[PDB]
Amino acid sequence: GLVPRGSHMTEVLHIEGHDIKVTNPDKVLFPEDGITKGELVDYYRRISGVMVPLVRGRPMTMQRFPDGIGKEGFFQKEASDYFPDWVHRATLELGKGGIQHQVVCDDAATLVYLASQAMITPHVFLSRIDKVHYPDRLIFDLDPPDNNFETVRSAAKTIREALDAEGYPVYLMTTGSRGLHVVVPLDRSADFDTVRAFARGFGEKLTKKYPDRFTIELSKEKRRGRLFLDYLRNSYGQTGVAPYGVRARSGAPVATPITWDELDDISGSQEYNIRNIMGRMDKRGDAWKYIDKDRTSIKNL
Ligand code: NA
Repeated sequence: GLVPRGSHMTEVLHIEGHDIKVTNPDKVLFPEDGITKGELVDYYRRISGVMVPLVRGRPMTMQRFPDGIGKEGFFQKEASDYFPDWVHRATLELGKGGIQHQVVCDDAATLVYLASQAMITPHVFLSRIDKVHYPDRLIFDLDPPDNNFETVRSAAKTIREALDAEGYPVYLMTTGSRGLHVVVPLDRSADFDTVRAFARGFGEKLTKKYPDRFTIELSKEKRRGRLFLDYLRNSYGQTGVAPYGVRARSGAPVATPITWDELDDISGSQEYNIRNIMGRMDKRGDAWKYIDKDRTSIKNL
Protein backbone atom coordinates (compact mmCIF):
# COMPACT_ATOMS: atom_id res chain seq x y z
CA GLY A 1 0.00 0.00 0.00
CA LEU A 2 3.04 2.17 -0.80
CA VAL A 3 4.24 4.15 -3.79
CA PRO A 4 7.95 4.08 -2.82
CA ARG A 5 9.50 7.41 -3.73
CA GLY A 6 12.70 7.38 -1.70
CA SER A 7 11.12 8.85 1.42
CA HIS A 8 12.68 8.20 4.90
CA MET A 9 10.45 6.34 7.38
CA THR A 10 9.78 9.77 8.90
CA GLU A 11 10.37 13.03 6.91
CA VAL A 12 10.63 16.18 8.98
CA LEU A 13 9.42 19.37 7.30
CA HIS A 14 10.46 22.71 8.76
CA ILE A 15 7.60 25.21 8.32
CA GLU A 16 7.59 28.61 10.03
CA GLY A 17 10.02 27.30 12.69
CA HIS A 18 8.06 24.13 13.51
CA ASP A 19 9.39 20.61 12.86
CA ILE A 20 6.55 18.57 11.42
CA LYS A 21 7.17 14.81 11.24
CA VAL A 22 5.51 12.99 8.36
CA THR A 23 5.66 9.23 9.24
CA ASN A 24 5.37 6.68 6.38
CA PRO A 25 5.09 9.41 3.67
CA ASP A 26 4.91 6.83 0.83
CA LYS A 27 1.66 5.27 2.18
CA VAL A 28 -0.99 5.51 -0.51
CA LEU A 29 -4.14 7.49 0.52
CA PHE A 30 -5.85 7.43 -2.96
CA PRO A 31 -5.57 3.84 -4.19
CA GLU A 32 -6.62 4.44 -7.80
CA ASP A 33 -4.20 7.35 -8.12
CA GLY A 34 -1.04 6.31 -6.14
CA ILE A 35 -1.33 9.62 -4.27
CA THR A 36 0.62 9.15 -1.06
CA LYS A 37 0.45 10.82 2.38
CA GLY A 38 3.57 12.83 1.49
CA GLU A 39 2.08 14.00 -1.83
CA LEU A 40 -1.09 15.19 0.07
CA VAL A 41 1.03 17.08 2.64
CA ASP A 42 3.07 18.62 -0.24
CA TYR A 43 -0.16 19.72 -1.94
CA TYR A 44 -1.29 21.49 1.28
CA ARG A 45 2.19 23.01 1.72
CA ARG A 46 2.28 24.69 -1.75
CA ILE A 47 -1.39 25.65 -1.67
CA SER A 48 -1.01 27.20 1.82
CA GLY A 49 -0.22 30.79 0.45
CA VAL A 50 -3.73 30.99 -1.02
CA MET A 51 -5.64 28.73 1.35
CA VAL A 52 -4.47 30.05 4.79
CA PRO A 53 -6.16 33.50 4.31
CA LEU A 54 -9.42 31.71 3.48
CA VAL A 55 -9.47 29.37 6.54
CA ARG A 56 -7.73 31.52 9.23
CA GLY A 57 -9.87 32.19 12.26
CA ARG A 58 -12.44 29.48 11.39
CA PRO A 59 -13.30 26.58 13.70
CA MET A 60 -12.34 23.58 11.51
CA THR A 61 -13.81 20.06 11.49
CA MET A 62 -11.37 17.40 10.19
CA GLN A 63 -12.27 14.47 7.97
CA ARG A 64 -9.36 12.10 8.56
CA PHE A 65 -8.46 8.96 6.65
CA PRO A 66 -5.44 7.25 8.33
CA ASP A 67 -5.83 4.27 5.91
CA GLY A 68 -6.79 6.24 2.77
CA ILE A 69 -10.13 6.85 1.07
CA GLY A 70 -10.73 3.18 0.20
CA LYS A 71 -11.19 2.51 3.98
CA GLU A 72 -13.29 4.03 6.69
CA GLY A 73 -12.33 7.59 7.79
CA PHE A 74 -13.93 9.83 10.40
CA PHE A 75 -15.16 13.35 11.20
CA GLN A 76 -13.43 15.00 14.16
CA LYS A 77 -14.51 18.24 15.80
CA GLU A 78 -12.73 17.92 19.19
CA ALA A 79 -9.03 18.75 18.60
CA SER A 80 -6.65 15.89 19.41
CA ASP A 81 -4.96 16.17 22.86
CA TYR A 82 -1.69 15.34 21.04
CA PHE A 83 -1.80 18.25 18.54
CA PRO A 84 1.09 20.65 19.46
CA ASP A 85 0.12 23.71 21.44
CA TRP A 86 0.94 26.00 18.49
CA VAL A 87 -2.10 24.52 16.63
CA HIS A 88 -4.74 27.05 17.73
CA ARG A 89 -7.97 25.79 19.33
CA ALA A 90 -11.29 27.62 19.52
CA THR A 91 -13.37 27.18 22.68
CA LEU A 92 -17.02 26.72 21.73
CA GLU A 93 -20.11 26.42 23.94
CA LEU A 94 -22.29 23.50 22.82
CA GLY A 95 -26.12 24.24 22.83
CA LYS A 96 -26.21 20.90 24.67
CA GLY A 97 -24.30 22.42 27.59
CA GLY A 98 -20.52 22.20 28.06
CA ILE A 99 -17.66 23.13 25.73
CA GLN A 100 -15.90 21.86 22.60
CA HIS A 101 -12.34 22.74 21.50
CA GLN A 102 -12.03 22.80 17.64
CA VAL A 103 -8.86 23.38 15.62
CA VAL A 104 -8.44 26.77 13.97
CA CYS A 105 -6.04 26.67 11.06
CA ASP A 106 -4.27 29.99 11.38
CA ASP A 107 -1.10 29.39 9.39
CA ALA A 108 0.74 27.17 6.91
CA ALA A 109 2.47 25.09 9.64
CA THR A 110 -0.92 24.16 11.07
CA LEU A 111 -2.36 23.30 7.66
CA VAL A 112 0.65 21.07 6.80
CA TYR A 113 0.63 19.42 10.27
CA LEU A 114 -3.15 18.54 9.93
CA ALA A 115 -2.43 16.98 6.47
CA SER A 116 0.43 14.92 8.12
CA GLN A 117 -2.23 13.73 10.62
CA ALA A 118 -4.24 12.30 7.63
CA MET A 119 -6.74 15.15 7.39
CA ILE A 120 -7.96 14.92 3.77
CA THR A 121 -10.89 17.39 3.88
CA PRO A 122 -11.22 20.45 6.12
CA HIS A 123 -14.67 21.76 6.83
CA VAL A 124 -14.88 25.29 8.25
CA PHE A 125 -17.45 27.62 9.84
CA LEU A 126 -18.85 30.55 7.84
CA SER A 127 -17.63 32.78 10.72
CA ARG A 128 -14.37 33.44 12.56
CA ILE A 129 -13.81 32.79 16.28
CA ASP A 130 -13.38 36.46 17.33
CA LYS A 131 -17.03 37.09 16.38
CA VAL A 132 -18.30 33.50 16.03
CA HIS A 133 -22.08 34.29 15.55
CA TYR A 134 -21.40 36.95 12.85
CA PRO A 135 -20.55 35.35 9.48
CA ASP A 136 -18.24 36.83 6.86
CA ARG A 137 -19.69 34.42 4.21
CA LEU A 138 -23.26 33.81 2.97
CA ILE A 139 -23.37 30.43 1.16
CA PHE A 140 -25.89 28.92 -1.22
CA ASP A 141 -24.90 25.25 -1.46
CA LEU A 142 -26.02 23.85 -4.81
CA ASP A 143 -26.17 20.20 -5.75
CA PRO A 144 -27.88 18.88 -8.87
CA PRO A 145 -30.85 16.47 -8.18
CA ASP A 146 -29.93 14.67 -11.45
CA ASN A 147 -26.15 14.49 -10.90
CA ASN A 148 -25.62 16.55 -14.08
CA PHE A 149 -23.20 19.47 -13.76
CA GLU A 150 -25.06 21.67 -16.27
CA THR A 151 -28.02 21.63 -13.84
CA VAL A 152 -26.02 23.22 -11.04
CA ARG A 153 -24.04 25.43 -13.46
CA SER A 154 -27.23 27.03 -14.89
CA ALA A 155 -28.73 27.45 -11.37
CA ALA A 156 -25.49 29.08 -10.18
CA LYS A 157 -25.60 31.63 -13.07
CA THR A 158 -29.25 32.54 -12.45
CA ILE A 159 -28.69 32.90 -8.75
CA ARG A 160 -25.67 35.07 -9.39
CA GLU A 161 -27.64 37.34 -11.74
CA ALA A 162 -30.46 37.63 -9.11
CA LEU A 163 -27.97 38.64 -6.39
CA ASP A 164 -25.94 40.89 -8.80
CA ALA A 165 -29.30 42.62 -9.76
CA GLU A 166 -29.79 43.57 -6.05
CA GLY A 167 -26.29 45.10 -5.84
CA TYR A 168 -24.32 42.19 -4.17
CA PRO A 169 -20.76 40.93 -4.98
CA VAL A 170 -20.99 37.20 -5.90
CA TYR A 171 -18.20 34.64 -5.66
CA LEU A 172 -18.02 31.03 -6.64
CA MET A 173 -16.19 27.76 -5.91
CA THR A 174 -16.52 24.20 -6.88
CA THR A 175 -16.95 21.70 -4.02
CA GLY A 176 -14.74 19.02 -5.68
CA SER A 177 -17.72 16.59 -5.57
CA ARG A 178 -20.98 17.27 -7.40
CA GLY A 179 -21.80 20.89 -6.57
CA LEU A 180 -20.96 24.59 -6.38
CA HIS A 181 -21.14 27.12 -3.61
CA VAL A 182 -22.37 30.56 -4.51
CA VAL A 183 -20.90 32.88 -1.89
CA VAL A 184 -21.46 36.53 -0.83
CA PRO A 185 -18.72 37.92 1.43
CA LEU A 186 -20.10 39.78 4.46
CA ASP A 187 -18.82 42.51 6.80
CA ARG A 188 -19.88 40.68 9.96
CA SER A 189 -22.33 43.36 11.05
CA ALA A 190 -25.33 40.91 10.85
CA ASP A 191 -25.59 37.71 12.95
CA PHE A 192 -26.40 34.30 11.48
CA ASP A 193 -30.18 34.59 12.13
CA THR A 194 -30.33 37.81 10.07
CA VAL A 195 -28.17 36.39 7.21
CA ARG A 196 -30.11 33.12 7.15
CA ALA A 197 -33.51 34.91 7.08
CA PHE A 198 -32.21 36.86 4.08
CA ALA A 199 -30.98 33.69 2.37
CA ARG A 200 -34.28 31.85 2.89
CA GLY A 201 -36.38 34.85 1.76
CA PHE A 202 -34.14 35.23 -1.31
CA GLY A 203 -34.55 31.51 -2.12
CA GLU A 204 -38.27 31.88 -1.63
CA LYS A 205 -38.44 34.79 -4.14
CA LEU A 206 -36.29 32.91 -6.64
CA THR A 207 -38.53 29.83 -6.27
CA LYS A 208 -41.67 31.87 -6.92
CA LYS A 209 -40.01 33.32 -10.05
CA TYR A 210 -38.92 29.82 -11.31
CA PRO A 211 -41.34 27.44 -9.60
CA ASP A 212 -40.67 24.39 -11.90
CA ARG A 213 -36.90 24.81 -11.50
CA PHE A 214 -36.02 25.70 -7.86
CA THR A 215 -37.35 24.74 -4.45
CA ILE A 216 -36.72 25.49 -0.83
CA GLU A 217 -38.77 22.49 0.27
CA LEU A 218 -36.89 20.94 3.22
CA SER A 219 -38.26 17.49 2.49
CA LYS A 220 -36.50 15.70 -0.34
CA GLU A 221 -39.71 14.05 -1.70
CA LYS A 222 -41.59 17.40 -1.94
CA ARG A 223 -38.76 18.80 -4.13
CA ARG A 224 -39.87 16.65 -7.10
CA GLY A 225 -36.49 16.93 -8.86
CA ARG A 226 -36.27 20.74 -8.51
CA LEU A 227 -32.85 22.08 -7.39
CA PHE A 228 -32.81 22.93 -3.68
CA LEU A 229 -31.67 26.48 -2.94
CA ASP A 230 -29.87 25.23 0.13
CA TYR A 231 -29.44 28.18 2.59
CA LEU A 232 -28.92 25.84 5.60
CA ARG A 233 -25.06 26.29 5.94
CA ASN A 234 -25.88 29.86 7.17
CA SER A 235 -26.11 28.78 10.85
CA TYR A 236 -23.84 28.80 13.81
CA GLY A 237 -21.95 25.52 13.97
CA GLN A 238 -22.51 24.59 10.30
CA THR A 239 -19.51 23.91 8.08
CA GLY A 240 -18.77 24.00 4.35
CA VAL A 241 -15.80 22.33 2.63
CA ALA A 242 -12.81 24.72 2.89
CA PRO A 243 -11.67 26.58 -0.27
CA TYR A 244 -8.70 24.53 -1.63
CA GLY A 245 -9.73 21.54 0.52
CA VAL A 246 -9.17 18.07 -0.98
CA ARG A 247 -12.20 15.72 -1.29
CA ALA A 248 -12.05 12.04 -0.32
CA ARG A 249 -12.80 10.90 -3.89
CA SER A 250 -10.68 9.18 -6.48
CA GLY A 251 -8.41 11.63 -8.28
CA ALA A 252 -8.08 13.83 -5.14
CA PRO A 253 -10.40 16.61 -6.50
CA VAL A 254 -10.11 20.07 -4.84
CA ALA A 255 -12.92 22.43 -3.83
CA THR A 256 -11.57 25.31 -5.93
CA PRO A 257 -12.43 29.04 -6.07
CA ILE A 258 -13.19 29.79 -9.76
CA THR A 259 -14.23 32.91 -11.72
CA TRP A 260 -17.72 33.11 -13.27
CA ASP A 261 -16.23 32.93 -16.81
CA GLU A 262 -14.13 29.92 -15.80
CA LEU A 263 -17.43 28.16 -14.83
CA ASP A 264 -18.10 27.78 -18.56
CA ASP A 265 -14.52 26.46 -19.26
CA ILE A 266 -14.86 23.53 -16.85
CA SER A 267 -16.71 20.21 -17.16
CA GLY A 268 -17.64 19.42 -13.60
CA SER A 269 -17.20 20.04 -9.88
CA GLN A 270 -14.08 17.77 -9.92
CA GLU A 271 -12.31 19.71 -12.69
CA TYR A 272 -9.29 20.53 -10.46
CA ASN A 273 -7.36 18.01 -8.36
CA ILE A 274 -4.07 17.98 -6.50
CA ARG A 275 -2.16 17.00 -9.67
CA ASN A 276 -3.55 19.53 -12.13
CA ILE A 277 -4.31 22.49 -9.85
CA MET A 278 -0.82 24.02 -9.93
CA GLY A 279 -1.11 24.57 -13.68
CA ARG A 280 -4.47 26.28 -13.00
CA MET A 281 -2.98 28.53 -10.30
CA ASP A 282 -0.03 29.51 -12.56
CA LYS A 283 -2.28 30.52 -15.39
CA ARG A 284 -5.25 32.04 -13.55
CA GLY A 285 -4.14 33.13 -10.04
CA ASP A 286 -6.36 32.89 -6.87
CA ALA A 287 -9.98 33.73 -7.88
CA TRP A 288 -10.65 34.72 -4.27
CA LYS A 289 -7.57 36.93 -3.76
CA TYR A 290 -9.86 39.99 -3.03
CA ILE A 291 -12.95 38.26 -1.70
CA ASP A 292 -12.70 40.04 1.70
CA LYS A 293 -12.30 43.52 0.06
CA ASP A 294 -15.82 43.03 -1.28
CA ARG A 295 -17.29 42.25 2.18
CA THR A 296 -20.77 43.80 2.31
CA SER A 297 -24.01 43.96 4.31
CA ILE A 298 -27.61 42.74 3.72
CA LYS A 299 -29.75 45.54 2.22
CA ASN A 300 -33.14 46.82 3.60
CA LEU A 301 -32.69 45.91 7.25
NA1 NA B 1 -23.96 32.76 6.93
